[PDB]
Amino acid sequence: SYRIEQKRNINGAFPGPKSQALAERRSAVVAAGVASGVPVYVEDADGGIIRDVDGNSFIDLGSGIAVTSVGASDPAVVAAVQEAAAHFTHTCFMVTPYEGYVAVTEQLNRLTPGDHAKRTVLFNSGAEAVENAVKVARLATGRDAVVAFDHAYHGRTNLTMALTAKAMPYKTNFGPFAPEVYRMPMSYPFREENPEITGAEAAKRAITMIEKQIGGDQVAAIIIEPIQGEGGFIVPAEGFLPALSEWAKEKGIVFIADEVQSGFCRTGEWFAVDHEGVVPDIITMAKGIAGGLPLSAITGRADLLDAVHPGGLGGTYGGNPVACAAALAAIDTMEQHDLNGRARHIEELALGKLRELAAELSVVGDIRGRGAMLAIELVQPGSKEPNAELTKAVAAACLKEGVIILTCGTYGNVIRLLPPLVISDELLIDGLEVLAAAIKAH
Amino acid sequence: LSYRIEQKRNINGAFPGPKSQALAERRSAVVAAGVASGVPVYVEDADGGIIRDVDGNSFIDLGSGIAVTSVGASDPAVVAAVQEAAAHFTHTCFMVTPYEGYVAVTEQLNRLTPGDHAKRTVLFNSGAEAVENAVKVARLATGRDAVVAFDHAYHGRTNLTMALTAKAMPYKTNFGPFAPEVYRMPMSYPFREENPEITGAEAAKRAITMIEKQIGGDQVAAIIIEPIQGEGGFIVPAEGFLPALSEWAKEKGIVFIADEVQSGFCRTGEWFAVDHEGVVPDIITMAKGIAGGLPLSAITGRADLLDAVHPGGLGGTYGGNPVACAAALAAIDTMEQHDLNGRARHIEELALGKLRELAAESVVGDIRGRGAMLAIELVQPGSKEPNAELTKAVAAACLKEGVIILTCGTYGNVIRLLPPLVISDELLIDGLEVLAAAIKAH
Amino acid sequence: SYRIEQKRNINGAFPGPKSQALAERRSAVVAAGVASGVPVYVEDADGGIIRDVDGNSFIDLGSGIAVTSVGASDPAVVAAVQEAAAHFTHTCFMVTPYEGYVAVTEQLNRLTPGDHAKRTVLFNSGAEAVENAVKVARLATGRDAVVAFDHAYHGRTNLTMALTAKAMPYKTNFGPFAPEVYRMPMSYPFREENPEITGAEAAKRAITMIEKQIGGDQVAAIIIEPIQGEGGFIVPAEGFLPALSEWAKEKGIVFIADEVQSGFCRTGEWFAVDHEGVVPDIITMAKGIAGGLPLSAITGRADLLDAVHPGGLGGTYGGNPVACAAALAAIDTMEQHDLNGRARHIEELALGKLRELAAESVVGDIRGRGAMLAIELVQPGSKEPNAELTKAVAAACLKEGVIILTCGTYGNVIRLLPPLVISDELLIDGLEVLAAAIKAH
Amino acid sequence: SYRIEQKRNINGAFPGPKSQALAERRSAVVAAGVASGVPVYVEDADGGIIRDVDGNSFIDLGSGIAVTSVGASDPAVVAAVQEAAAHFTHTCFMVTPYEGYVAVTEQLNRLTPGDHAKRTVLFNSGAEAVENAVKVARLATGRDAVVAFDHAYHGRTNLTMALTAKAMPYKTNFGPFAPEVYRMPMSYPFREENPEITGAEAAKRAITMIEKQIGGDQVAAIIIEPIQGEGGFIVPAEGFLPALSEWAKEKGIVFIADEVQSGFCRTGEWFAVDHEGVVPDIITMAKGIAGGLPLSAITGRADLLDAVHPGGLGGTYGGNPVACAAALAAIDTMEQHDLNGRARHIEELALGKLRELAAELSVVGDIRGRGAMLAIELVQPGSKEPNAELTKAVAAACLKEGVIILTCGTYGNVIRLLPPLVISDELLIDGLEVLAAAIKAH
Ligand SMILES: Cc1ncc(COP(=O)(O)O)c(CNCCCC(=O)O)c1O
Ligand SMILES: Cc1ncc(COP(=O)(O)O)c(CNCCCC(=O)O)c1O
Ligand SMILES: Cc1ncc(COP(=O)(O)O)c(CNCCCC(=O)O)c1O
Ligand SMILES: Cc1ncc(COP(=O)(O)O)c(CNCCCC(=O)O)c1O
Repeated sequence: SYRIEQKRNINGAFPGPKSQALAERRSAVVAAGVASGVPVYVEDADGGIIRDVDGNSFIDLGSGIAVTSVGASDPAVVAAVQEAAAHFTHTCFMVTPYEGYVAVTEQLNRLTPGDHAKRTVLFNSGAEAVENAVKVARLATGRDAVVAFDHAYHGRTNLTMALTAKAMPYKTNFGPFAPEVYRMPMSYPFREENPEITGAEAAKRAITMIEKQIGGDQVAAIIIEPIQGEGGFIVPAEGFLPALSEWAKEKGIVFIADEVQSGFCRTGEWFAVDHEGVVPDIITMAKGIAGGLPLSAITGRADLLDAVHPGGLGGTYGGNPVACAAALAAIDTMEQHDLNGRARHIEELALGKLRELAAELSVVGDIRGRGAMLAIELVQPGSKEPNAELTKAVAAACLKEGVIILTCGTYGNVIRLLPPLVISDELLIDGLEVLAAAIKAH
Repeated sequence: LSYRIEQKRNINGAFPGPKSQALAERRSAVVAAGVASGVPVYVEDADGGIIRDVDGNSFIDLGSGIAVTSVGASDPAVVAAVQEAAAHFTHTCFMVTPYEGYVAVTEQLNRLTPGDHAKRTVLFNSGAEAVENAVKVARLATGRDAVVAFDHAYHGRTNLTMALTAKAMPYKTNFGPFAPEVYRMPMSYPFREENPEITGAEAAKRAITMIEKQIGGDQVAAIIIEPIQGEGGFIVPAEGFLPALSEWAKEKGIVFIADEVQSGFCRTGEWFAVDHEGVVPDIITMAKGIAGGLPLSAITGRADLLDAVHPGGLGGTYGGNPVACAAALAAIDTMEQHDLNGRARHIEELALGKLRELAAESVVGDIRGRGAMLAIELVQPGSKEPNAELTKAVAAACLKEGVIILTCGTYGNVIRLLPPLVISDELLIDGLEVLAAAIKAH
Repeated sequence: SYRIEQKRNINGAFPGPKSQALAERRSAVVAAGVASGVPVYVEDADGGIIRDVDGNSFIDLGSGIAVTSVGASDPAVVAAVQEAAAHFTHTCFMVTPYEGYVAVTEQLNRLTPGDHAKRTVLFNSGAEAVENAVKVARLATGRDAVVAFDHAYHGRTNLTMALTAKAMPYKTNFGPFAPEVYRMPMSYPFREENPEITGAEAAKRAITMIEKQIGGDQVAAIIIEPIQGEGGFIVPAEGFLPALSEWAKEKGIVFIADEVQSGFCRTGEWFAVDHEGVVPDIITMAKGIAGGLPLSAITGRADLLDAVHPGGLGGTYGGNPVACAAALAAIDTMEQHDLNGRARHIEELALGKLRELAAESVVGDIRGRGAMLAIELVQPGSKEPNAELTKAVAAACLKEGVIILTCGTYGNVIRLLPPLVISDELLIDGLEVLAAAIKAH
Repeated sequence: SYRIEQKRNINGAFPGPKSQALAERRSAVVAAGVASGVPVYVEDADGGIIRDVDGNSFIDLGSGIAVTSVGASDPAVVAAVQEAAAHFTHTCFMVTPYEGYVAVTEQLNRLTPGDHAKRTVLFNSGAEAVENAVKVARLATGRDAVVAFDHAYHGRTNLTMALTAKAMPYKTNFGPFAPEVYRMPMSYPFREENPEITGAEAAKRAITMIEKQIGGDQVAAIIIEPIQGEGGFIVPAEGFLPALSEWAKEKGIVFIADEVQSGFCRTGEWFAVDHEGVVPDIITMAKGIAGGLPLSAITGRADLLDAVHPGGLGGTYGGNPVACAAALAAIDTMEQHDLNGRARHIEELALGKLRELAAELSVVGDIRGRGAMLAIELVQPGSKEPNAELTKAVAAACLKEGVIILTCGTYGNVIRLLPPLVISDELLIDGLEVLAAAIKAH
């Protein structure tokens, strides 16, 4: 049940007048480099629709980059936010604490993998979350080196840039970068030089390399996205993540899962690591956690997090009470409406339609992902060379028909589906039809 | 002015009370041990100058959440704005689907920041993110590496902002290695100058010569400084220091970044602390007071600098959140409607009055600050040696009597007044009387 | 013509009494970690022999890690050192200059590849040379990032550690390391996941990765050893180096060849890059340059090196006059006795005997050029490394009076680095002892 | 007794024809930037004379930057070199060891301060020596941070550049620099803002700053030149070095004395630390050690040096046998001819003549140093402002008269006397007369 009509509806040309008016204002005051993928301006976002200031209704297949999984306007979240704001907007937990912070931490304790003793701290952005996971790994182990992987993306602060693989646009001319970061090869099945390589073997490759080029006893943390997001929704071969987890335990290395994009029901489980039952030492979270309000978290082993001295982790806004109210509601919606189930159902629908399309075409290199985090990697016809041209084209074509869809990938050639998990089957099918049509058209 | 909850100090028996204790018990099972709070009671409502706890106790708020809730923790305008905006959409990610709130906030910041030259703005979530982004811009725009920060500086808890921060405990210990090419230079700190007669101009020459000999002016991307150093101890530089650095920075092509995260938005009696001396920074970093408690931060700077950054080079997921933007517009509106600059100047007069009366009745080393950002540096009796022990004592004493007051300083010996600017004279005086009684008592 | 008898001769058990005496003195005063691969102490080294203080004569198949290519006692070098020392040991070129420095510089200008304008600066160690190449790349280009490769070795200073791939023993617990260094995959034919990969394709793999993870216009320098030494005498597939060179030129990136181990006739050409006619923008040199005296150098494009401001490059000892005399003599000997030719002849002999051994399995790969050759040892019937056999063989060779070195990322490569003045007779004797040792284990 | 006539003799204009011929050759093949302070080319250097290729004889007041303390042509060194080279030029100690290495190490053990267990490793340059001291400190303590001082100079590798204070010409455009290096204030009496500050107080200032900005238990090493060379022959106030030493011991920090310039009799004692009886944990050496041949060393506590794993420290050329023969001879000459005594005698003569000059003038700011490591800091007439102009002038004037003298200093305004210790009284006086005349002339 929704608030605004859940149907795709484009009334004439866009951007419309009111959108154009805003663009004009924008170019006088916002930095030129801050671009938007979409030229229309939101007035309402709800269920699977973005409606613009000129009354056009677009299908939302990005959920704000995997943020509004509960929908951009979940009545529970809205209510929670409205009520909390009326009491106090901020007191800074480090100064005067409040129940919202604790309550959220209780939930994250419960929902994260593993049954061992865990603790949590809250911050605002995903970047902050990763920054804090690495601080904890470094302090708790007494070691320096952090290993990240090819195709990794972890943020836009200096260290998270360091941890991020792709240079354009995230890194160029923003260094020098935080030291003692090392990059290791990823399990990326579709582009392995030896297509027969298994996950275990891909892990052994990374491990040998870490051991020869750093030494296991020198590494503070291994940080990896269980499904790499911006890198192109790369899902590692079965057996890779457990092999890294087991080795990390053996060498005393903190294993950090970055579940900022993949966390909170997005993949059909509470966390992407749950597909393989990997139990990380620390997990970084943001995006979906608070239904669009700015909140992020790390939850990890009590012995690691409790090692940090008093006042060593924190920030001003972190664990904001309005954001916390949002999160508690958001999580509540995830449970009440079985969004894990909704995500699994989306996978079935969408992989269905996408595989039908593969069977007609050839420009479709690889279809992959889990739950509501799915992707199609587009290639040059008859080879494996990347096709970023087609990818830009298809996004634009979708936008023209009233479907907002995101792209990604190291080679710029991956279309990603990140619908809100509360999307209706009707809308999702409509979106997929538009997408399918667009690919065939170019 | 008019408030929602009774604006009187009122402590009903022992605290923490039962409901606060119940929350502390829940907390210790789920929140990291290191995340400590200065205050053992839990907020239910925060409004005007009162923090009221879950057990009905009403404390005087002399910290405004570390200079965040300048408009008050429950300004009706902010609340209304938040409530309305949340019902439309919580988040779409400005980099994907843009929205008026972002543009409007940017319009305001353009207008209110110093200088009449072309300026642009980008929005993020935390102060740390802001500083991170100011430095990215300086580095990209100038093509240089080095960034100079000062003794007693504080800029944040990400790896780079830790690098920029001077004090190691608790902000840095065991969290490195730190981002490279950061250099530290001496501050104008009148009360502790080895030559008490040194002028601001001379203090600037000292820094400048040192920068030139140890880096070289043409190698420095940015000089970053807090016009009044916050966590360092509300250190106000001698008159003539800031303009000398500004002038030299212009001469050498160095971006001059004013970190106005704590001092910005009326806190000091002007819109920005740099306005006291008419310094016009090349970039200014903002957060805290900007959005009346909601999580928002910003950089506003020369258009030619900010527009230099390539498309998609600056950003983030949550940044410039629409609910936070609504809050900011309302917060700024309240600052104008109720002349909080004026209120801040009036607070300066009242508080510096009472504090100087106390000095006249010796443990009071130095009284300093501007507006609603004031401090008393406490020393050992009859000398200049720091007195952290008395400082902790006084803060505890004040808490006991129902006044929440913050401390800071490189040497742990500074009591800081950061009341909300909407505080009543009656409450402020009560608070200052309690503070003055506490100092005399220990 | 040699000075000491060029025959292998072990008189009983070693270390002998005089060597033992020195070991005892050593353990009181030299840091415990500073270990030597050989337990006997030199008194004379000449041609292909190391003779110890107890009169034992070992075959020298390491030349001091590719340093004494002209021999550890070339009469020309000796004479030149002796004469130059009697005039002055040092004045510091940056203060009072001297002909020796200029002369050496003239030679390096001539002997290095390319006909473009080149300039040179002199230092002491290979690490210093690499450090200074990178300084020049960084200043000249105005960029930060430097790319090195898997299996690289470039030195023991903080930055050259940073550039070096292998952590044990060169890096462990010595960081944090100098920033903006990126590591890229090497062309290592024997261990490519796709055995059919060509040099051109290996280059494209590296180039795409550099471009995606740094950006070509952000890279100050690409630094590579034409034949990777400590990494295991890895020779890249044909077409790899020229591809990197061409791309570097396209993107304005300084291409640094590290010819510290491979330079000066060691591979059969003046420089290892000459095999493929690659012309580097800067080349780093040490080791063989001065017949054992401490000297190192960078020689590169005049426009790059002249970009550096006055007094930006230097050091105290650098371009020491005694070392310079030694270098002029050493280079002279390389020409007069055609050591390039001697090196090529050594390749023929040694690859011959090594391939015979492969016939009759533990021999994974035989590779190298000139007097820089290697055999990579593997577990019987697979490609798994065999460091155990490698240590064993080295020890077995030592026992029989042959000093031979090991190397490799996986600790499983026997390397031949004989002095280029070695006699066929001695070399064959050494190779027979080596072959015997491999068969024995 | 000497080999070439020990008298100043300039025969007409220079550079002469043969020198000019070499300059012409040079400019085609040596990098432009590699400049020499002297335009004539050496043929022989012996005792206190540099004789050029055109037969001119200059007084040598630099000893090759404090290298040829025994003279540039000590017969013992020459003989030793000649004999050693005939046996073998190099075998690489890590491969095939040799007596020369061990013997040198035996000497350095004996001559360095302290009676505790010590060990030594040998390298080639001073930079390499400092690099290795820091490796050891880091590996042995398991900590990262290294503190160096204002006016410090330690070398031209990336890390030793990091450690070095002055940017022109040593650092400009050569970064980014090795991380975790922190800079602390030096005891520099002549330019202290409080002229009455004691060495103990200067130490406390550094220590409090290290403690507040890094934390003692985070610092691997404190590295300092007992007399700062390139920084301007700055001699710290009495009590500074022992204070740092005592504190380092308390906090488990390796105290590294960089005696590369000041070591081996240069200051009138075997090492400059011997003036105050400071016993360093490691000491770095080069220059004088081997009478002009390239050799350098670290000698320090056995427990520190032996902590390094097998093969962790080394290099190809390091501890070269010809250089070792030179060293054993050089050290032997230092003892046989009591160069400590000669240095002390030089101090008396030179400080005498320099103080006479001070009494006539005013442009002489400060006279300082010990032994044969002495300096005069030149200032603007009647003030303390630096006088680099006069300093360059005086060096050129001295050169014109046939006296080669060096300059240095953070501010470019210090004349330094680094004569070889085997210089005759007659020659030294002649040189000082020329210098005194030059200062009076400009
Ligand atoms: C996997 C993963 N980790 C961290 C982040 C960073 O989170 P925040 O932007 O700081 O909240 C992300 C973000 N991904 C979306 C890309 C946004 C952008 O700015 O381009 C992530 O996926
Ligand atoms: C001057 C100044 N700059 C940056 C910050 C960082 O802002 P955020 O806390 O990341 O939003 C601050 C903040 N100061 C409050 C100290 C925070 C703490 O963790 O103790 C600042 O003052
Ligand atoms: C290729 C290459 N580059 C630099 C070096 C360093 O030379 P120096 O030892 O600094 O003079 C080297 C050195 N190779 C020998 C390494 C042995 C060791 O363990 O030090 C090199 O090969
Ligand atoms: C005090 C001190 N420590 C180290 C060095 C470096 O020695 P090397 O030059 O690398 O052997 C020095 C060197 N000082 C001479 C400066 C000459 C120059 O490079 O400009 C030193 O004084």
